[PDB]
Amino acid sequence: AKGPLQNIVTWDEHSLFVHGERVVIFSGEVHPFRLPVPSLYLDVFHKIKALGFNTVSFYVDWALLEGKPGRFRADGIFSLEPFFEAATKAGIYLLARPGPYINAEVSGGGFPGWLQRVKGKLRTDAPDYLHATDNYVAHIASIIAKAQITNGGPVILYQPENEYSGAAEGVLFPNKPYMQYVIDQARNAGIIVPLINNDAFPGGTGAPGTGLGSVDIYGHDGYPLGFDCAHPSAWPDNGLPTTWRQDHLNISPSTPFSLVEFQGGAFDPFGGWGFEQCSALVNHEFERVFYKNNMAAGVTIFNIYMTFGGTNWGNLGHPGGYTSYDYGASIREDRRIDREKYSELKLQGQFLKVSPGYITATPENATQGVYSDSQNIVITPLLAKESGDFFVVRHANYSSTDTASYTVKLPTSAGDLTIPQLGGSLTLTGRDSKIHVTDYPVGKFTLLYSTAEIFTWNEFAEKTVLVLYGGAQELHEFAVKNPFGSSKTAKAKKIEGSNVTIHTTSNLTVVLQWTASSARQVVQLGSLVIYMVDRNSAYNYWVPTLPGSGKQSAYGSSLMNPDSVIINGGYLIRSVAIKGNALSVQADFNVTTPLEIIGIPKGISKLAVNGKELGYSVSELGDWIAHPAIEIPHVQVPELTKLKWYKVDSLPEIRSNYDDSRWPLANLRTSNNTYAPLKTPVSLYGSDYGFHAGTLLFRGRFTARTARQQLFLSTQGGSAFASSVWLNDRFIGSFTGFDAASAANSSYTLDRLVRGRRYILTVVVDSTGLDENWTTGDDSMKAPRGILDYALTSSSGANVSISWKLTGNLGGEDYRDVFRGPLNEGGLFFERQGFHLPSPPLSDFTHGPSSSSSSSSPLDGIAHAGIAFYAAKLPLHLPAQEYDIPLSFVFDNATAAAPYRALLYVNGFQYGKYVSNIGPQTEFPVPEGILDYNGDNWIGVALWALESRGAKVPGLALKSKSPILTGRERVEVVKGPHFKKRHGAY
Ligand SMILES: *[C@@H]1O[C@H](CO)[C@@H](O[C@@H]2O[C@H](CO)[C@@H](O[C@@H]3O[C@H](CO[C@H]4O[C@H](CO[C@H]5O[C@H](CO)[C@@H](O)[C@H](O)[C@@H]5O[C@H]5O[C@H](CO)[C@@H](O)[C@H](O)[C@@H]5O)[C@@H](O)[C@H](O[C@H]5O[C@H](CO)[C@@H](O)[C@H](O)[C@@H]5O)[C@@H]4O)[C@@H](O)[C@H](O[C@H]4O[C@H](CO)[C@@H](O)[C@H](O)[C@@H]4O[C@H]4O[C@H](CO)[C@@H](O)[C@H](O)[C@@H]4O[C@H]4O[C@H](CO)[C@@H](O)[C@H](O[C@H]5O[C@H](CO)[C@@H](O)[C@H](O[C@H]6O[C@H](CO)[C@@H](O)[C@H](O)[C@H]6O)[C@H]5O)[C@@H]4O)[C@@H]3O)[C@H](O)[C@H]2NC(C)=O)[C@H](O)[C@H]1NC(C)=O
Ligand SMILES: *[C@@H]1O[C@H](CO)[C@@H](O[C@@H]2O[C@H](CO)[C@@H](O[C@@H]3O[C@H](CO[C@H]4O[C@H](CO)[C@@H](O)[C@H](O[C@H]5O[C@H](CO)[C@@H](O)[C@H](O)[C@@H]5O[C@H]5O[C@H](CO)[C@@H](O)[C@H](O)[C@@H]5O)[C@@H]4O)[C@@H](O)[C@H](O[C@H]4O[C@H](CO)[C@@H](O)[C@H](O)[C@@H]4O)[C@@H]3O)[C@H](O)[C@H]2NC(C)=O)[C@H](O)[C@H]1NC(C)=O
Ligand SMILES: *[C@@H]1O[C@H](CO)[C@@H](O[C@@H]2O[C@H](CO)[C@@H](O)[C@H](O)[C@H]2NC(C)=O)[C@H](O)[C@H]1NC(C)=O
Ligand SMILES: *[C@@H]1O[C@H](CO)[C@@H](O)[C@H](O)[C@H]1NC(C)=O
Ligand SMILES: *[C@@H]1O[C@H](CO)[C@@H](O)[C@H](O)[C@H]1NC(C)=O
Repeated sequence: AKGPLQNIVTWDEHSLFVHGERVVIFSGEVHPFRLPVPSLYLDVFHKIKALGFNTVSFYVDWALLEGKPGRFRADGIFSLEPFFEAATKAGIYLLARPGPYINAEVSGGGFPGWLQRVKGKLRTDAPDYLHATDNYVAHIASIIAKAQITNGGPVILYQPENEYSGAAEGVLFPNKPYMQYVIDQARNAGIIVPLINNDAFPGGTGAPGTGLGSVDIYGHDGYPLGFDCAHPSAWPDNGLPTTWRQDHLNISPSTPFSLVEFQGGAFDPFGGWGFEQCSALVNHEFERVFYKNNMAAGVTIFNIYMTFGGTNWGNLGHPGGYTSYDYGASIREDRRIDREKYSELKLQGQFLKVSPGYITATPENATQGVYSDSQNIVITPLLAKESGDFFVVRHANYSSTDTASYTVKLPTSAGDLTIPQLGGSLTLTGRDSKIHVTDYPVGKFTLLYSTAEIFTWNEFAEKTVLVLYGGAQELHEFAVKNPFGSSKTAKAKKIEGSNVTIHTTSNLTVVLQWTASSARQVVQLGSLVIYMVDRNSAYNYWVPTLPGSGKQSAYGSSLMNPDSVIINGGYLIRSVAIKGNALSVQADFNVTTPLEIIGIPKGISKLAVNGKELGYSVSELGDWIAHPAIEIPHVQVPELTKLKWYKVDSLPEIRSNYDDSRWPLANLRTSNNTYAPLKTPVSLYGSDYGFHAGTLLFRGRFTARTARQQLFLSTQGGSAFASSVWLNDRFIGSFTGFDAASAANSSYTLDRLVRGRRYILTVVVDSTGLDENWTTGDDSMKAPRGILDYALTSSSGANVSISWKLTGNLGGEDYRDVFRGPLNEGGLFFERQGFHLPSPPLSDFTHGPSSSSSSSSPLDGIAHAGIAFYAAKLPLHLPAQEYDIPLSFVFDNATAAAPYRALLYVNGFQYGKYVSNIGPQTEFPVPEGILDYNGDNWIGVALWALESRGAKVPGLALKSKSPILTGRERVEVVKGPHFKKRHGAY
């Protein structure tokens, strides 16, 4: 760490500077590879920009971009260019986090499965590991380098590595040569923006001052609330972080206090609680108490992990999670922004971006009974000589759901005051926290104090507007230094409301008291207009920024205090633009509402909403009240059970005529897997043969020595895997799986054999992904998939040899679907043939009447253990131009039903792994873009019946959410290749 390499993005003890402007970086985490629809990145960026955020943080997943060693590929849905372009179009900057290790609840933590064949320890300077990363970093860091702000792009910060924060016993840590090699790779590829790290906790690793391997800005992470979604109302003792200001001063006082990942939800395992329960844990209450507690410590680079989670499509996830990555985040997996936590987060983002005095105020120790007589609240001051103070108030027991009555005694430029000055008590209701301010600048005006929270303010050409809010029934008071200019006759004017009271002192400080309610109060003081609302009304206000000019026009006039228009109403305001005398608004509506526009730019006299001009009413304050057309239609979608379903056997391997001459031989007598030394005479680890994704199959030949033999089989597929075994066409048994099992020891009897005859065992082993590698020196990502051990013995105890063949996805690292990437397909027969792709060869399938013995529907299923694949055309004709209509596939989980596993495919993309006996996911959202809302789709369901009774899907339906009338940019269908007969398939 030796200072900035450029002068566009710089820093000091208090903040980043971008183009010379101090800024609070308020960022949301988005992972481009979890939303493979390029034209929807702008939708999510619009939703994050509207929170008041200025930045997005993103991972890149190496395993998707270098599935074949030596062949980096970031094209099509894997290109970052549409992601960068959308950031520029939205006016969002980016923190790039390309790893190589990212963790991220993705398969291998980002490491491609061929790292199982690297002997050295991962995330160390073992040269076989280091040099295995070089091609990926050279390519991805040069892509990121071109997108830097120094080249006119959105990238302002780069993170090397990920939570490099401790190691296994005996392993060098921190390994400074390792850390510096990782930095050098990025610098050598042209990264010149500052480097920021993300220590898992405040351990000091890589901080400035630590020499070799140090980054520019020390960052760390925090997930205090934890992940016990089992008990969403429980906030445990000592869960609130109380040491981070002092830890920051101890570790890196020269750089901004940075939380590079702060909890925005929780992951959820197989057999978990579901993301709705996680969103109830990490809810709006969590945000206002815990996020304001980070403001109490002066955070000025603050990223919320996750803000939009997306989906672990195409097997990209790790075994510790399932298909959904909704995360309980403020933006749902289907991109809806109806959770209350979204609107609460917007209040916080909009506050910070108009409050530059927050940056240079000094956070001090938390206090009790100092800034209030009350001991039942804790107050943390951020103090400044003249630029304004901030006071973060919480219950002393941070978990408390009680209501507290209090007053405060705060320092001001007019001396210390007990507030309310006009009588009465403030209220702090359960799991709330507030920021009170003193000497807060509002343009030319100054708030001597305010107990109500600030949503936004701006100086418009004819008035200054300030929007303040409280929770309902809270009494609040604020005071404005003489707002009347040289006038010694001017007075306050009540415009709306009958609750606000106003008292003016001899020096013309105006003191206003009001009790928040659903009825807005509005008072005009000179050219200052204050709108006083309750919190639930403030949730519906928006502050879109007015564009500048040129390529960077969407970044507006500045990052802090930008030129803006204030809009009351709407489910989303995406943007505003001026053209001539017209203000054009892009907006989404999920319910009817008026729109009230506050702060009309000079010279503008026309209004348009989503391209349609409309009139408006003008208020005495010059606000516009408009009533755009909002029709929310009934939507009908096709019944999946009435589609024309086609079926194909996807376990032809067990039929006596099956030829496996094309299958890879499992004949490697040694392995480079140093984490799981071989127990078997040949490797039966998928990754040793190039198979890293999805289900594996093994075929073991033996000659019977006795009529009865005993088979021991140890399989490993990752948490919640399963495995099934046949002897020729005879079902032997399944390990049916559970949340806590990543491997299984099974024992089976192979009876009634003909001595001297050859038999073939077919063993199917699912994989739920490769494990993460969070502890350096513990090569846990190298945990293999397949058969760990076996023993076949005759009835006299003799050992019986087995010779093996195996497969995963056809081609292995020479994977067949370059468009959908290296992990989308597993090894099941239908996948290997490409039968999951659009327009499959229906002559290879069967069709027959549902509920008949010739049924080809997944609703009728199969009457024996085995695996079938079902395909159907799903035409959709929905009004996607005008409406955002989220669609999802829902499986009915019938309590008494034989266990099965299913895979969901939509136009060739795998969009769901359903595990009927483990759960918890039953609803599988699929985005527009992957689905064609005005054309033919192909839907696929694989059904793996684990028990000899067989299985069926009890119910399968397409579900829609309420249509949202939308002003988004149009969604283009992703052009995934259709089926084509594969040469060399088996
Ligand atoms: C449809 O519908 C249906 C109905 O009808 C449904 O179903 C269902 O389902 C469910 C769910 O899935 C289920 O339940 C489940 O179950 C399961 C199973 O059970 C069974 O088994 C068991 C076990 O066993 C074993 O073990 C033992 C001892 O060990 C023994 O004894 C035995 O033998 C066995 O053993 C074997 O195995 C093993 C394994 O492999 C081994 O080890 C050994 O050696 C051998 O091998 C048992 O126990 C049980 O039992 C019991 O029960 C029974 C009944 O069944 C009975 O009979 C008995 O007696 C007794 O009683 C059985 O058997 C299980 O597992 C589970 O459990 C859970 O849960 C509960 C509650 O609920 C509890 O209690 C427990 O404890 C557990 O827990 C857990 O989980 C939860 C949830 O999630 C939580 O909350 C908690 O906390 C815990 O957790 C943990 O674990 C897990 C696993 O388990 C995981 O996952 C986790 O983790 C994760 O997470 C966390 C958060 O929280 C985090 O933190 C972590 O992380 C980490 O990591 C990362 C990365 O990776 C990093 O980064 C970071 O940093 C950190 O953080 C993660 O990982 C934790 O760990 C349950 O129970 C049931 O069953 C069913 N039912 C029927 C009727 O079926 C379905 O689901 C539906 N579907 C849909 C689609 O929806
Ligand atoms: C169209 O899109 C809009 C978004 O633009 C969607 O609107 C959102 O819809 C969601 C879902 O319904 C709403 O969230 C849920 O809100 C309910 C209702 O509570 C909220 O509103 C009432 C007013 O109607 C407030 O009084 C509530 O605030 C009190 O309670 C909360 C605790 O629930 C507390 O934190 C507050 O401080 C406040 O407490 C004060 O009053 C209470 C009650 O008297 C008093 O006891 C206390 O002492 C204080 O005085 C709150 O703002 C809420 O019940 C739901 O929560 C429960 O579920 C979630 C899990 O989902 C848990 O996290 C939570 O802990 C509860 O168990 C939700 O929060 C959301 O507010 C709403 N947003 C807006 C902008 O309207 C529409 O749904 C979309 N429509 C369609 C058709 O698509
Ligand atoms: C801090 O406040 C919380 C919330 O009021 C308290 O947690 C309650 O604790 C009681 C007694 O253990 C439980 O029966 C309730 O279920 C809890 N409620 C919640 C929502 O979790 C807590 O005890 C207080 N802790 C301190 C240290 O006094
Ligand atoms: C095992 O590692 C050696 C280097 O010692 C390398 O030559 C070989 O290619 C590796 N095997 C596999 C199949 O990757
Ligand atoms: C399987 O048994 C072996 C002993 O041969 C043991 O080492 C291993 O832990 C067992 N695995 C599981 C999942 O029980």
